[PDB]
Amino acid sequence: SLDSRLPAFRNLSPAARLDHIGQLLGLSHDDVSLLANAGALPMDIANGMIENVIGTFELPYAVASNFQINGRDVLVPLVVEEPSIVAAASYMAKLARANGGFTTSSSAPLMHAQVQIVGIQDPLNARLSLLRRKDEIIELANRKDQLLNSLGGGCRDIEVHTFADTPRGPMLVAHLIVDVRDAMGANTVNTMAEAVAPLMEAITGGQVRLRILSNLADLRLARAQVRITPQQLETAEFSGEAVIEGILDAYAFAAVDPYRAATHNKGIMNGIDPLIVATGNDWRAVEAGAHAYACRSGHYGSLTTWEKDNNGHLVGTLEMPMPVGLVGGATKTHPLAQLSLRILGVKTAQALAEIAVAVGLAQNLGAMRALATEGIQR
Amino acid sequence: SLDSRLPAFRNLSPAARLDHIGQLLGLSHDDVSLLANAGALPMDIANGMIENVIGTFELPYAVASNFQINGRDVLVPLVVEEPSIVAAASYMAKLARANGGFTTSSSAPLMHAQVQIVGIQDPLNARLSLLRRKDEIIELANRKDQLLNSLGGGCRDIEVHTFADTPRGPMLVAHLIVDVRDAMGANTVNTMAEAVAPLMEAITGGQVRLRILSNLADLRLARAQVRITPQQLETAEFSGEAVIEGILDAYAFAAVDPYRAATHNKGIMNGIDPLIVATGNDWRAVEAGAHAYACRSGHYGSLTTWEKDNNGHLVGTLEMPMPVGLVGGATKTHPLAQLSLRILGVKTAQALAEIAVAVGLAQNLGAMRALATEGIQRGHMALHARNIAVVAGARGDEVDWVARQLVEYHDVRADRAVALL
Ligand SMILES: CC(C)(COP(=O)(O)OP(=O)(O)OC[C@H]1O[C@@H](n2cnc3c(N)ncnc32)[C@H](O)[C@@H]1OP(=O)(O)O)[C@@H](O)C(=O)NCCC(=O)NCCS
Ligand SMILES: NC(=O)c1ccc[n+]([C@@H]2O[C@H](COP(=O)([O-])OP(=O)(O)OC[C@H]3O[C@@H](n4cnc5c(N)ncnc54)[C@H](O)[C@@H]3O)[C@@H](O)[C@H]2O)c1
Ligand SMILES: C[C@@](O)(CCO)CC(=O)[O-]
Ligand SMILES: C[C@@](O)(CCO)CC(=O)[O-]
Repeated sequence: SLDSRLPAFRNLSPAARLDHIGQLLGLSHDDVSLLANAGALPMDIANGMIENVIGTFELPYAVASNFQINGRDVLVPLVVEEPSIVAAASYMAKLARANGGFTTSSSAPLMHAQVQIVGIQDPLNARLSLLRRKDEIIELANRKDQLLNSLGGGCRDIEVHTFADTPRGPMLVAHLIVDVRDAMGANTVNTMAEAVAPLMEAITGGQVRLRILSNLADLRLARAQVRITPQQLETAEFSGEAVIEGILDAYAFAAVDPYRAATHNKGIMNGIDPLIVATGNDWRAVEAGAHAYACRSGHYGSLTTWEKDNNGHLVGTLEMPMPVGLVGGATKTHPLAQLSLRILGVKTAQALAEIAVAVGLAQNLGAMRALATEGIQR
Repeated sequence: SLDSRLPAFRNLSPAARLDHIGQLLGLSHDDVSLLANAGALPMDIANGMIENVIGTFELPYAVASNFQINGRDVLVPLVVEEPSIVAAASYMAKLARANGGFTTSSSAPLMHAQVQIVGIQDPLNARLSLLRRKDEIIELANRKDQLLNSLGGGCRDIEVHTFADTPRGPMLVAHLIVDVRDAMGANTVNTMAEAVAPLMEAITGGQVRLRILSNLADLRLARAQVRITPQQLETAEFSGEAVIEGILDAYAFAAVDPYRAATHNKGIMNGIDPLIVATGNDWRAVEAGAHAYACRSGHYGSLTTWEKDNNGHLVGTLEMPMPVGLVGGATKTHPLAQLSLRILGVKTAQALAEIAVAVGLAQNLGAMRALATEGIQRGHMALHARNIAVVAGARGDEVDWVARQLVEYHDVRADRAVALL
């Protein structure tokens, strides 16, 4: 029943904003006081989180309004230093509301862990010997996380890739494919990969080197859609139809020119990374998966798509890797990460991922709209 | 001058760490007070930085030790949530010190402003019309920012690219090449792009669309070098020669497989982004420039290089775009961004950019050395043992006792903190 529209929110005091947020969600007094006074992350907690700590560092904590995800209103916390991001997110979310809001979907929460093996005289043969015994390897990985498996996750499969031409000789690389449920999953699959490497070595006869997740998490994709009508985009100087054509022009620019794509995709992360930070997740992992995926073709291109549908409406998509957690890393440890998660209402990590790509799509739309409607000076 | 070794820093309390830092830099009591107390970012400043603000959000603020840049010791502040990063960077700086530390340099701080032109049937011809009048275009860009020119910057050149066959028809893109001095550059070059847009329209007869910086800042490069000897890399299990070979195996793996390079480059930005955050700079811009640069060849690869020199020593490089500012929005506004700059001692944006690539190179070395020896999990999971305790159902204050036990048994897993609980 949540209403995320938040009229005049942009003009209230932070206290009145905090007040209003707590009314809508039924936030407890303990929850509200986490943001009412500075220092919600005690030094006892901060000193255990990273090394050589001498203090804490604040960034603003904001809430984007209007977002609606498969028909459900959602409030979006965001932590960033740069102006205009929150406004643009909120305004595009407001336009998206009229045409159904954002529509999202996602894959299962699957992470790859790589096991690199050098020194094999017959790596292509060894690959088949490895695959043939994958159940044994899968069983071995799952012994190290009885908890994960009890919750419906765990190692599901193995794939093997080979690299014949390398300055350091031929390389075999096994991928454990692991359902990590509500975790982002890095430590989980790293333990699994370290655990299975000796059996793998025994089968293939090489020497194991790296045992490590891949951040190109292309089995953990999240998807968002948005639709905008010409009427919604009409400005003083341009018809709504001309604005749509200009947005498509800017999109094709990003699609052919990496100099533009880098900036175009930067605007997307302007919307995603602040949500990642606000929920205590690793934003370097999200950035690396985002940009590596944008050039999987060998050409660094745009993560979003923008089209005109058969009705003349502007339709955008965002599909990308989105590894995030509700548990693990620092997401349980930072009190405000827990509060961010309560504000969002998410019950699985994949639901958080779908919100992330919705916000990234909205940020890109706001960026391109502003750039396309800016008249030429004279 | 300054000594960045910080003996026993890892085991001092945050307050005693801060006192030692204060002593070393001659910080004032007011300066030290900004980290000895919560809320250095006042709400009225936070509320004016971004929209819909309802509070602030803290991340830990740390200092990495041992770093040395071109013979000078430097203290490096870092803001991040993930354990092991700061320790690995300090460790690798420690090793680098024995062989001269990090050697760095950087190019002039040049950014591209893009001006996209559509609506012409002759973009190839129009490109030559622009190049013919480039001095008139550069001169008009430079009256728009006369202060910047007195500071030693400004528009130096233009280049012009064509994409004559795109789905939306032909398309011409002019790049202004702008020296932005000590700014990241976005607003400087964006203004200049707007200024030249009607003149380019008149020259080409097309319609200008986007006027915007590029974050693929490949004319704003920073460079770091490091050297490590085999004796420094020996462990009880492994010869230092074997570790160096294992590191080269790891590097060749990143060079051929994008599934590996993504993670490899991620480990570099574990080092760089927290320094960007600590100085109030835009970390999305640095990430976009970094990863897009890693694919410029048409294959997504490693930002660092690792080799064995003729003495058998491990030598590493990092050259990448590094657009950062000492001025510009959050950097002057956030009191702790100003303190970070004071701790760093940097006098130009390029000095800061060179520290960033030194840290990123050190970070990448730290991950690879762990990966090529005992595995990432041993040292990292030990420092992660409190989060594993909290996750497995501790929190409260039994966090210290089960995290202690997890580290004694060298088995930091949720399964183990559960059964210990
Ligand atoms: C984490 C790691 C530093 C543990 O150190 P170790 O192997 O047990 O070695 P040592 O205890 O001898 O420490 C050597 C140096 O590392 C640094 N260091 C190690 N642990 C540290 C800690 N808790 N805090 C601060 N600095 C630390 C120090 O500079 C130390 O020097 P010192 O002898 O003056 O104290 C090491 O395993 C590593 O570098 N792992 C890679 C971690 C990584 O890459 N993380 C990215 C995120 S996974
Ligand atoms: N290159 C990288 O991205 C990289 C590499 C190494 C480490 N890391 C770090 O790893 C950390 C995240 O690792 P993680 O996600 O495995 O967290 P974690 O290791 O802290 O916790 C994962 C464990 O939580 C348990 N768990 C409890 N409830 C669960 C639930 N509902 N769903 C799934 N698991 C549950 C599981 O037993 C799991 O093994 C981040 O701090 C990240 O920065 C990242
Ligand atoms: C405006 C933009 O550069 C974000 C600025 O931080 C994104 C874009 O150009 O698409
Ligand atoms: C350890 C690493 O994954 C960073 C962890 O955040 C980097 C790497 O694999 O090189």
